[PDB]
Amino acid sequence: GAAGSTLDKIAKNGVIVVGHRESSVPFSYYDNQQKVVGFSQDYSNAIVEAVKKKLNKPDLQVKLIPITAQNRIPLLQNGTFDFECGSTDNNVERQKQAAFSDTIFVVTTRLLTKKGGDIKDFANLKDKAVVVTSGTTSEVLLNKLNEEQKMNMRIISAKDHGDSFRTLESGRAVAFMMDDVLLAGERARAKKPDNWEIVGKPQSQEAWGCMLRKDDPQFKKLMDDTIAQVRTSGEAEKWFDKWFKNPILVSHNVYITADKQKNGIKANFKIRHNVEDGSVQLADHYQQNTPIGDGPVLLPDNHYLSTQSVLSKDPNEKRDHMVLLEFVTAAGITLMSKGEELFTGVVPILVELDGDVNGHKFSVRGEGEGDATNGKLTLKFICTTGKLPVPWPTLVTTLVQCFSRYPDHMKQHDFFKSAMPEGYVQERTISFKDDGTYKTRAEVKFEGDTLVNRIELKGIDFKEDGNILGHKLEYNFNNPLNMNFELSDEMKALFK
Amino acid sequence: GSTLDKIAKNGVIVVGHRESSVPFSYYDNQQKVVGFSQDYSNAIVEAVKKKLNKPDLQVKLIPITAQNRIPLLQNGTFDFECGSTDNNVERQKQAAFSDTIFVVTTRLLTKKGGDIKDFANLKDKAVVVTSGTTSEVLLNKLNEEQKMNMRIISAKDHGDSFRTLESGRAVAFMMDDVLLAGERARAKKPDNWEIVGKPQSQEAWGCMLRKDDPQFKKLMDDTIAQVRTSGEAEKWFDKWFKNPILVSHNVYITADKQKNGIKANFKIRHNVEDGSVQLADHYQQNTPIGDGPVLLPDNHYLSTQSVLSKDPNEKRDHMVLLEFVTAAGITLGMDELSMSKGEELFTGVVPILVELDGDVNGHKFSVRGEGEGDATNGKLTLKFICTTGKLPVPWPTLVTTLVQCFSRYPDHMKQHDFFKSAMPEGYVQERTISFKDDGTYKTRAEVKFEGDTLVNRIELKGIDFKEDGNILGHKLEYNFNNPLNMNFELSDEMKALFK
Ligand SMILES: N[C@@H](CC(=O)O)C(=O)O
Ligand SMILES: N[C@@H](CC(=O)O)C(=O)O
Ligand SMILES: [Mg+2]
Ligand SMILES: [Mg+2]
Ligand SMILES: [Mg+2]
Repeated sequence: GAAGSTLDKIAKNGVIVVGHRESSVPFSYYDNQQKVVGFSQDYSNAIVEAVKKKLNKPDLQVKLIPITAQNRIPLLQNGTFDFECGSTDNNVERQKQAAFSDTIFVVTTRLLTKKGGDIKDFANLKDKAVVVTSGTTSEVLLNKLNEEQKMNMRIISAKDHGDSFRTLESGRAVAFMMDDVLLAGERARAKKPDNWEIVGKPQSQEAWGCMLRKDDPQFKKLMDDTIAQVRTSGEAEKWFDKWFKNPILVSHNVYITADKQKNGIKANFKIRHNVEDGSVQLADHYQQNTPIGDGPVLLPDNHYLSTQSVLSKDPNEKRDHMVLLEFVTAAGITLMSKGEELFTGVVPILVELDGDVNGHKFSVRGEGEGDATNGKLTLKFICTTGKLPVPWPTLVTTLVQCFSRYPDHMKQHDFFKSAMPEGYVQERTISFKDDGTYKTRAEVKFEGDTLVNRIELKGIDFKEDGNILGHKLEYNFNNPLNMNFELSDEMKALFK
Repeated sequence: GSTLDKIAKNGVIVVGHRESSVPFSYYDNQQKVVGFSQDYSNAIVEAVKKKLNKPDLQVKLIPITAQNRIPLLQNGTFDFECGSTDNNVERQKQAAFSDTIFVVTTRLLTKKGGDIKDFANLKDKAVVVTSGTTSEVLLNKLNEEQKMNMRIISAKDHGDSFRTLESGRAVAFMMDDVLLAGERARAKKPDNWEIVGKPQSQEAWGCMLRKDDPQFKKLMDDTIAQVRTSGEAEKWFDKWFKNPILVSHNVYITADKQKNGIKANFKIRHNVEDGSVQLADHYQQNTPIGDGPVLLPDNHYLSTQSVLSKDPNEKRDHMVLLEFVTAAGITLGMDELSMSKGEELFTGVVPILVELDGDVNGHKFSVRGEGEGDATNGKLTLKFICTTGKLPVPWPTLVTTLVQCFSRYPDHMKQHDFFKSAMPEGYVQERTISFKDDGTYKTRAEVKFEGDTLVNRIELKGIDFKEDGNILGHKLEYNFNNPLNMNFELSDEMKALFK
C-alpha cells in the first residue's frame, strides 16, 4: 500500500487543508461572522498544532474548506482535504473508504418535534412528512424503517442540518430525525428553542471520529495521541462544559485605523442585537477619537479589538439597571510608558451619561473597575431618572477602550492608554437598521485615581413601536446560544 | 517662547482648520480635512518637520470658526491656521499673517432666474451671512448706511449659511465669491445658483499665526514662496478649481487565517440625482483557489478612487472605468526611512477580462469588460458593455463587483498582499452588498489567470429591491467617489499672485 504519509505532503506544501462541516452544531458550524467553530473544531485545531510541532513547521498555514455528509468521502479520496473533525460516524462500511481517529463523541439517533404535539415515538410518524439530512446515517435508518415497517412516510431530504431544522420549524415536516446532540444544536439556534423536544427510542448508538485517508498510520497516530492528551489533561471535559454548559458567544471585531490628521483614530464595527421574535437588530457603529492633550500619542497601524460582554441583573437592585462583564483583546498584527503604567493595576471607573432619544430624556450612572492586564471590565449601571426609555443593550458600546488588553507585541499601537491621563474625546454615530440613530460625544480621562467616561447622547428618528423604543430587544449581548443537552453515561465513560 | 520652541517641546504641531471653507479647508464626507489651503498647511507642517529634524512629528488638527479663530490662536490652543482668513489692519493688531495665498471679492449667491441682480435688490429682504466674517460686517454696514431694512440671518458657518439660502429661508448669501462657489458645488442642484452683485470689497487671505514670532512667520513665508516658484501653487489651483474633487474610499482588510484568506468591509455612498446619497454597505470574504502558501496580511486598507466615463462611439449600454488603488494603514518604520511568486505576474501591464451574469429581482443581465491593469501604478482601465441590452441597475452599483490584485502595495507593505500571492491559481471573492432602505446584492467571483489574462468571472444575485427605489428606478448619478466640480474663474489678481 502507501509508503508515505499525508504528513509528508503537508510538510512539502506548507499548508494543511482541513475539511469542516457547515451546520453540525455545536461541533463544526459557521457562527454569525462565518467563523468555523465548535467542539470538534477545537480538536481540529489541537491536531493542526500537533502537526506543526511534529513537522517542525511553526509557520504552516491552514486552509479550512466546507464539506457535507454527501461529499465528505469523495472529497477525502481525491485529495481535496487532508482530514476533517466534525460529526462523522465511524462504522464498518466507512472504514472501507476512509480511516478514523479514536472516538471524540458518542450519540444516539432520535427525533426533534414540537413540544405538545402528537410525535412521542417513531410509531407516530406513520403517513407523515419527516425531514432528514441528505447523506447521513439517519437518512439510511429512516428509509429502512419506512420500508421495513411500511410506514408511508414522506421523507424530505434536506441539504444540511440547518435546512432540515428550518423545514421542521416552518411546519413542512412533523419531525426531524438525526443524532440527538445535533438536534439539540439546531434547537439552540431556533427562533423559540424551548418549543422543541427530543423524543423517541434511539434507533442506533454511534461514535464520531476524525476522518482521514486510509493507509496512513503515522497521521492517525498523531491524531490519536492528540485526542488521548486532550482527555488526560482534562481539556476534553473542559471543552464539553464550554460548548454544552455555558453560553456560546460570538466576538465582535472593532476595526481601528489611525487618523493622523487629528492625532487620533477612527473605528467601525457592527453589533447585532437579538430581537425577542428571533430576528436581529443591526447597529452600525462609526467612531472617531481625538486626544484632549497636545502631547504625543501612539498612532496605531490598523488592527482590531475582539470583544465579548455578559449582561446580568443584581437581584438586590430595584432600580432599572445593568450589570456588565466585558473582555477585550487587541489583535490583527501577527507576532513602560506613562499612560500604560496607569493601567497596570485595577483602576476604578465612573461613567455618567445624559441621553435624549426622540425627546425622552434620561440619565445613567455607572461605577466599577477595570483590569487592562486581563482586558476585563466589571461595571454596574443605574438609570437615575427612573425607567430607561431604550433597551440597556443599545447603550453598552456607548457606556472605555483604554481597558483593552494589548498583547506585548502590539503595545506600540495602544492609542487609548497613550492619551492618558489627559484623555480623549470619543464620538460615534450609531445607525440602527430600519430605525433611528444615536449620536454620542464622550470625554474619557483620569480624575484623580478614577477613570471617568462622561457622555452626551442624542437619538433621533426612532420608531415609537420599533425594536428600540418598543423594548423588543433581548437582555443579552454577542448573540448567545445555550445548549440543552445531557452528559450521557457513554460520554462520561469516553472521558476516562 | 516661540511657536517652534513649543512645537519642539511637545513633539506635536496643533493646526487650526476651518470646517466649511470650500474648497480650501473643509470636511469631506469621510471627515477628512481637505482643500487648497490645507495643501499649504501640509506644506508648512512638512517644513517644520524638516527644520526640526523630527520626521515623526505629530499633527493635531482642531476645528475653529470665524468667531473663535483669534482668541483660540492667542491663548495657544492652536499654532497656525491656513483657511480663508482675510488679512486686514484690524486683525494685525491681534495676530500675524503669512504672505497672501488667495484673493477674493465679496459678492452674493442667489437663485438663478430670481430678482436679486445686485445689492440694491436686497432691500426689505432676508439675507444670510456667516457669523464673525468680514462680509457680516460689510452687510450690516450697508444695511445701516443705506437704510435697506434687511433681516440679516447670521449662521454659524458657511455650509449652514448656504443651506439657509437653499431651503428658501433667505434670498441671498453674501460671502467671499470663491466661498460662494464652493458652497454651490456641494448643493443639491449646483447650477440653480448664481454669483451676482458689484464687489463690496477685495480681500487677501493669509495663514494666521501668533504675533511677535518672526522666525515662524519666515518659515511659512519661505514655504509659500517655494510653492509658488516650484509651480505647485498653479497646480493646486488647477487641482481644486478645474478638476473634479474626489473622496477616497477605504477598503478595510483583515486576515481570515482559518480559511487561508481575508475579509474586508467598507461603505460606498452613491450620489442620487435629487442630491441625497444611497449607502451601499460592503461585506467581503476571499479564499485562495489553490492549496499552496499565500501571504496572510496584518490589518490594512486599500485607498481607492474611480472615474466613470462614456465612449462617444459606443452605442451599447456601457461604462468606461479608470481606477487607482493604493494600500495603506501600516506605517513606514523609522528604521526604513518580491514577497510572493504571484507578485511577479504583475510587474508590467496585464490584460483583463471581466464576465458578470446578474439576476436582480428577476431581471437577468450580463456584462463583459476588457482592459488592462498596471499594479506598479495601482491603475486599472476597463470598458464594460451590457451584452443583454439595457442594464436594469445603474452602472455605479456594479463597480465594486466588476480585481484587487491590481492594487499598488508600497514596498514596506508587500508582505501583506494576499491578492497577488494567490495567483496564478486565483481566489474566490464573495460579497454581501446591502443598499440602505433597499435591496441586497450577493456576489461570488473567481479571479484567476487564464493564460496571460487576469479574468474576473462573477455571479450576482439581487433581492428585495424596491421597483421605484434608487437602484431599479435608475436614480443614481453616473459618477463615483462623490465628486465636487468647482465653477470659478481664475481672476487677474490670482494670476498676479502666481508671479
Ligand atoms: N453523524 C451522522 C450525521 C452527520 O454526519 O452529520 C453521519 O455520520 O452521517
Ligand atoms: N474671508 C472671510 C470669511 C471667512 O473667514 O471664511 C473672513 O476673513 O472673515
Ligand atoms: Mg432568541
Ligand atoms: Mg446713509
Ligand atoms: Mg448631485
